[PDB]
Amino acid sequence: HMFDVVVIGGGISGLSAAKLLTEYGVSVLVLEARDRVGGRTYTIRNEHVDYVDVGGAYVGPTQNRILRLSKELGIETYKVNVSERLVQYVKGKTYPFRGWNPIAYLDYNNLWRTIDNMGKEIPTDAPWEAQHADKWDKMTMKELIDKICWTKTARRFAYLFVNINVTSEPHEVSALWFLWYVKQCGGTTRIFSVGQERKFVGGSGQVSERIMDLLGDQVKLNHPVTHVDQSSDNIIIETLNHEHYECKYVINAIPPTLTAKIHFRPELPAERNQLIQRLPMGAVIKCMMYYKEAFWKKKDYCGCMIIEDEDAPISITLDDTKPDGSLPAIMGFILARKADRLAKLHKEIRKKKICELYAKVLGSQEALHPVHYEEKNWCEEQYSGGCYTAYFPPGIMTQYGRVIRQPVGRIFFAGTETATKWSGYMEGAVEAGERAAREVLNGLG
Ligand SMILES: *[C]C1=C([C])[C]=[C@@]23C(=[C]1)N([C][C]([O])[C]([O])[C]([O])[C]OP([O])(=O)OP([O])(=O)O[C][C]1O[C](N4[C]=NC5=C4N=[C]N=C5[N])[C]([O])[C]1[O])C1=NC(=O)[N]C(=O)C1=N2C3#C[C]N([C])[C][C][C]OC1=[C][C]=C(Cl)[C]=C1Cl
Repeated sequence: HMFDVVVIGGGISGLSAAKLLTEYGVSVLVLEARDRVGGRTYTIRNEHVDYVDVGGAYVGPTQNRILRLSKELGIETYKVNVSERLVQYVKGKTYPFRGWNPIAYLDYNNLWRTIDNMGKEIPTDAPWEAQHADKWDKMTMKELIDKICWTKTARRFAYLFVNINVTSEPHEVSALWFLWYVKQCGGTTRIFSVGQERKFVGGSGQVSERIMDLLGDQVKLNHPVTHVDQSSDNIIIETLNHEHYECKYVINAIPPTLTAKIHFRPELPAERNQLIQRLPMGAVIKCMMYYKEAFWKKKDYCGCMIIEDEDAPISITLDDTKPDGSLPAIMGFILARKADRLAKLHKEIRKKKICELYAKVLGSQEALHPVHYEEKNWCEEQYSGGCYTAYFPPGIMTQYGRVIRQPVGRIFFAGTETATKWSGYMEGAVEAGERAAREVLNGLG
């Protein structure tokens, strides 16, 4: 019942906070809505797959927080095999290699150059302060692309870059925000690696699980927080089943839209009440297709494909075979408006649709005979809102966004949507948690 801090939510962010706080001898309790920790990271384990991340999986270099943490937790990593030739799919046929129009590629990298130069103006700690904030916030990321790119290849190809990175549609997202977003990953280069990718040996879900190991029964599953009352020195916290917990500080560690569902006494300041209200989550279905053999490797196909076809389920693919070569698999995201559209469908109908995409992208009959299939659809995510992260619609960043990680009395704000480096990724979840934890620490001693 009685603790120094309560952490709302036990994804990587809430758990990171909790662990640091624990390192300093602070009494922490974690209330977590689900019957598992890990949130948007989730490793399904079953005899068909051994294990598989249906959520966040990939960590890059430069991402030292989650690397240091996982390493401490005793979790190894492995290099995602980007073995052979990448395949792009455009306008029916398919092309193997780099990106093939001159003037259009001169357009290509000019766009990524511009996006970065534009990045320079935007303070990562406060994008709302950018000299050109207003112009850029009013502006949709689609019009920006159009205003910059002279050709429709670049333009089209860019839309899909936006799709892949923020699971959303260009017309729906603030230019300011997107430009910030990329910048805060180290810019165009880093974010989307032409490209040392890694996954955790055994699942990214381990990061959370192992911290729950450290915390024991101070992590409470099936405890969705519904009220936070702050009005009297001791903070009373209520969960769905009308259990009560009291503590001296709170750390909100759940995404904006979800924070909005909690009842706050006193109310959150009007400004913030609006912000958290207006950042929608993105939309993805993550899909692992399993095959008896790694047939794509055999045709010198990497197994990673960038698909920019109108009516094709999957938009981007990666090989996902185990580090030793057992249980060959192809991981694909079906995302943004495609996710919304195909979410309706039965799992089995997606599986067939997907298989025949692969058949004709890979020109192989064996793509039609999967051995097993796993997917989580994150749109339909009650305790997540969606993946990978929250986006900013136009004008929102500057109307309310300033207040994005500011305390209210004794309530502090974590969650990857509040990081200033790799916001939206597992890395960002850590940065957030830890930052929030330290904030609480200063509010002590
Ligand atoms: C879902 C997802 C997917 C599908 C995918 C992915 C992802 C995801 N991602 C993202 C991540 O995951 C995120 O960011 C994170 O995780 C976040 O975290 P946090 O902050 O913590 O949050 P969460 O998890 O959610 O947690 C929370 C918690 O809480 C709870 N709750 C709620 N409510 C409540 C509660 N409690 C109490 N009470 C109440 N009230 C919940 O339940 C939870 O638990 C990712 N990430 C990373 O990092 N990585 C990755 O991968 C990922 N994934 C995405 C995608 C990405 N991309 C694409 C990029 C990368 C790259 O890729 C590539 C490259 C190259 C080529 Cl060629 C290809 C490709 Cl694909």
